[PDB]
Amino acid sequence: DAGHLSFVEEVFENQTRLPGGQWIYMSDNYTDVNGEKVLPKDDIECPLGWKWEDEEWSTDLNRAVDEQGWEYSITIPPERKPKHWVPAEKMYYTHRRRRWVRLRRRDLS
Repeated sequence: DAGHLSFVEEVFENQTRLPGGQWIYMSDNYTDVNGEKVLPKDDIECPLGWKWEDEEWSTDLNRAVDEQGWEYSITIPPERKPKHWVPAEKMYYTHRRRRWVRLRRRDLS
């Protein structure tokens, strides 16, 4: 009854392609919201003292994503990376990502 802290981990699965081409995996390929590498979701461990509450990672289709959980972008060059993501695939989009989440908890007592 001391309660627990909760935290939802969030990581992004990234893919790219050439216009009109097939999607493939980035070098990093898992990152956070802004582009920094993290490990593949399935290899991600809780910090010391925490445990997973959700049995599985999940991807939330109520967000602005397509029916498989992807949002899409393109780099608009003055910029160095994608900045604005959208739910619909268009043939000239070169980047896409899928947001995966999983709840963990830490008991206070």
